Amino acid sequence: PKSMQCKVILLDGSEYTCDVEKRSRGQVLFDKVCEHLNLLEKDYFGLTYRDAENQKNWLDPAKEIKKQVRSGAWHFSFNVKFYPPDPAQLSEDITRYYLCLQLRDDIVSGRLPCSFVTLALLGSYTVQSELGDYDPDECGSDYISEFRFAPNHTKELEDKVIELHKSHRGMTPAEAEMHFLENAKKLSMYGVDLHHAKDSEGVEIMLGVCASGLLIYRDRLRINRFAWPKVLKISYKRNNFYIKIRPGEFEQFESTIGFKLPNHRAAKRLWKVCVEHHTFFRLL
Ligand SMILES: CC1(C)CN(c2ncccc2F)C[C@@H]1O
Repeated sequence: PKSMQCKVILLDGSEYTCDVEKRSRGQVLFDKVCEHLNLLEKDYFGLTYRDAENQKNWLDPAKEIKKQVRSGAWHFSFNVKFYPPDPAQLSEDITRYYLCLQLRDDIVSGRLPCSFVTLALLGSYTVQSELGDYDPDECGSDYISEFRFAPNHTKELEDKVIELHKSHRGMTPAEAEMHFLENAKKLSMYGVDLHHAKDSEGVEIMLGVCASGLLIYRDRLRINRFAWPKVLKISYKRNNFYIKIRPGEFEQFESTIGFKLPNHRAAKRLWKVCVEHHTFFRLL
């Protein structure tokens, strides 16, 4: 029974290696990674892989791995797929811990924009969880942490992390991680998956997929929002993605809204993540 070597980048930046039978479904690999991580609340998470042009796709746990990675290497990342709108309602601390690791990379990568003060507050809770109580011995007036906190580190930001870290004396790691999450969950781009597109007039927009629905960011005009319960059908055709905005009160007809994506694969990818979010965030 022939087995393929899998390499998975974990949210701590380390590499997990395992083997699965070459005809394995994505769930087989995901179960092995989640067991390695002691993760029970697995529904929020998934595996990604970089495609024949370094774009990230979700590995579908119900489909053969080989029919997804196709000609590419069996190399994956472990990631949050569905960002819980209220992380305090997760059953296990270790789930919150992995969500913190994902958010820390969302912040350093700049996918999750963050004010100076929130960068320093989030950083202060991470230091508290990892190192425990502030120690002056591990920090002179010239201290720079090993912790990556932000897309662009400054001495001012390092100083503000230390100032806030001093305020958290006696805080336990689960407690610090919950405070991290209480702040992060409020950020306007928390759990927003952004996709480049054009409106029906060729004007560049971003479409954001998240728990609360689909976001249109036209930038120069406004930000339109479609709560999932106002969305009846999602579809793609060629390079186009369409959303049927259910007819409101006393309106005769449903309404359909169309977008142009970079290529057909980018339309299919946006359709699949919307369908998955619609399903997941209907069951809350
Ligand atoms: C500053 C934003 C929130 C908006 N945005 C846009 N990018 C290109 C075209 C149009 C846009 F709206 C990037 C980011 O998501």
